[PDB]
Amino acid sequence: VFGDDVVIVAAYRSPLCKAKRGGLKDTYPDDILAPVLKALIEKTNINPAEVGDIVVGSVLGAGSQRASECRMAAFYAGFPETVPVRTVNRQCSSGLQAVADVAAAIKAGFYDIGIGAGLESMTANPMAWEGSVNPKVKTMAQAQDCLLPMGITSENVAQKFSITRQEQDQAAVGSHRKTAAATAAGRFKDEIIPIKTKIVDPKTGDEKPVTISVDDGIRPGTSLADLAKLKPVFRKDGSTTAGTSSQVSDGAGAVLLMKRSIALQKGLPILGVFRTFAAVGVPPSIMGIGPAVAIPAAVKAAGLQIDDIDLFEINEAFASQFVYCQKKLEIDPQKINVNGGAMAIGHPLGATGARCVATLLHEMKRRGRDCRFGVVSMCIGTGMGAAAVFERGD
Amino acid sequence: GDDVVIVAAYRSPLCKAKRGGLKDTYPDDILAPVLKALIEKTNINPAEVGDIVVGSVLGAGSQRASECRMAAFYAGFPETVPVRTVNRQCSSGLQAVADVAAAIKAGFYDIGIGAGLESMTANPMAWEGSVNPKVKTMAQAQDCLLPMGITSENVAQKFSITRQEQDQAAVGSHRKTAAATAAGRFKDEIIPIKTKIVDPKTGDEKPVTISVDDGIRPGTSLADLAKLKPVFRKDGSTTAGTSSQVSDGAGAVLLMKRSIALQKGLPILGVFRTFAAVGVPPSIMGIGPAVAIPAAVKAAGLQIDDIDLFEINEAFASQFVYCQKKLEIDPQKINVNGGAMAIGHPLGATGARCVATLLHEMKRRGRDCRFGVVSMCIGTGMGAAAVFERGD
Repeated sequence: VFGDDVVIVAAYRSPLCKAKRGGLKDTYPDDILAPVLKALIEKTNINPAEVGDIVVGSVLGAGSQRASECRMAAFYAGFPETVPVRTVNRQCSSGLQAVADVAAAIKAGFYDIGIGAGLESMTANPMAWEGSVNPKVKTMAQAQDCLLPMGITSENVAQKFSITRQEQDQAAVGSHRKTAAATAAGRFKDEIIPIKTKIVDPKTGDEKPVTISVDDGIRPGTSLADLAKLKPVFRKDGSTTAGTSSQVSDGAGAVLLMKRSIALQKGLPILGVFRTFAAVGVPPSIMGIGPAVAIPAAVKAAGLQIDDIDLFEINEAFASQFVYCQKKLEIDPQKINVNGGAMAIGHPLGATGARCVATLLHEMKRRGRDCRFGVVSMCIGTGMGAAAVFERGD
Repeated sequence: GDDVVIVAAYRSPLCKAKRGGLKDTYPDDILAPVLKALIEKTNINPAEVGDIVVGSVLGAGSQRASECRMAAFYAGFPETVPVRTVNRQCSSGLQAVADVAAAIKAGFYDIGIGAGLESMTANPMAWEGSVNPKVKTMAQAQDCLLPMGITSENVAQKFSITRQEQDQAAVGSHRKTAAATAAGRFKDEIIPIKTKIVDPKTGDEKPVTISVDDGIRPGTSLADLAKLKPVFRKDGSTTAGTSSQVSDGAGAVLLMKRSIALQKGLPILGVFRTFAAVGVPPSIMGIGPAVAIPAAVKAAGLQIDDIDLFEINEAFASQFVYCQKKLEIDPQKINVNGGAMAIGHPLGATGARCVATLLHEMKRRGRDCRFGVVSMCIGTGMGAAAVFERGD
């Protein structure tokens, strides 16, 4: 416990909801994030003015608008005008990148307290390419591969590493199962911050107040034969379907970080300890192998071995990719996404990396002293991987 | 002790959006040559770079991050080198440089590139959907949505910056950028862009090499500027002539531990000391540097008088002049080769390209030019500033 260590004193998330049709479909992006930010301050009772930066991972839609929405969200959360905000984009990993950026800024002495967060409204912001494609793109295989549908990327991993259709459907079953179980056991209660918003009837245009407090994408009764009947989205002879892919979702996560010495001075319980972060490049055509490369790097940097990790949050972008990384790193599947994953809960692009920190840390805490090390990791569109090692708090 | 140093810093020429030299150049082709020049200069293996961090503001997020991955591939980086973007509005390019410095200091990696890119030709400023009615409940939130030009008028009125004072600053920026271009003071920092110009009417294509900033108008006079009308408020004093130009361009900086540069025998162009990003009132966002500069200077253990050269972005003459007066800086120390009123402000590129402009001018001025600052105001009410020390 060195005073300069970067510790987490709070980590929360919104419920994650189905894009377009889910509970947050009529909720402004700033209204998803603001309550989550505010909860960090409510939990620790720090003066919000003490926060050095609020860094928000976010992926879709126009950059300038989303950065403005983040500034407004902080104002709604009660932060004073003196506290600045920014966004970061490393695609699927943006929310975790934000946490890592705050950890780096603290270690570099830029400031002593910061917030790393993630936000996505896949309801509000489509994922389409704007304008024409540079003709030069096709002249470089790796550049062209960046334009591949993520789904095709899934199929590629499936074939190259022999991931059976059944293995894939299995993991989706295991996800829906574990997510429903966790929800019933109240394992998401501590990490979730309810969103007080509105639901609008499209036929009339009428608004009515609603409080979203639970993830709405889970399908408890999903059967291996329900999934068997699904047709491949990206190929005729493929093995990737809507049921073996993450769901499109809306949501937000946020993490409060500070020097250990500060948490001590303020007498704040430590939820977790940031240890290491890695972001590496891999081939765009099989971007799914991201964690297989990033996890070893972060673990190695943490002076650890893979077996030393007790809990993993490995994003479920595709079952194909999810299973491969498990097999490849030879990790006990009982240690991965113990409370379910994006196939069941959803993948609001920018929020995922931040919300997974909250999911990881709170679960590590519930498992007590013997759950000492955890990892958040994900594959990343255009061919990258990220991983962060976290240690138990107290 | 093992400082973060800069071993190379370059930029593209900056060109007028829509009508200028880069109008038919894709964003990845503006950035790629600048990234590549960092490697050509130092001859490092590109695989040694731990991250490429690109400030960029206006593109669709995911698309621009993909465009940056492609630019890096064009520039010869292998697939193992990762890329990402960052957005703090007008400060994004400098923020990217600070993120690399932070990452290196934190032990995340030993070498990285902080860059900035904007094609204001390709990417209009635009708001998607309706405005959260909640803004009507909180003046600061609503103020975030104010046109930047209105925040300019707010600064000019509150701090009594005269129309003449603003116009003169514009005249100076055109003369100083023209002089610097003619004297060869931009030659070291600029990487020419080999691209093409397309005739909108015929579709005829002509190959061109862009090598100079094309927004400059050396003959700009007070008389010319006094005839311009205010664009945001009929009785105001902010005009197109005293606002930054809308532009296309890129900047990129190669950073590493001092020990790694020494190991490689690479000459050090500059040393990163400190970075500050602070919040200010959104309605007068232009005051950003007046707050950020003292914070960065303080953090560096210096006083404002210790700083020899400043690159303070010319978002608007109003706030540019105000910041100079407020901080009590000799105007001869600020933007000595001119600034954005004359060569433009491609949003995300500015903070990165100003690092190149600053460091190359510090080098030229010799040993006595020891400390420099890059700083800018930031839309939605922020300021950022970094302190650099001269290299060798």
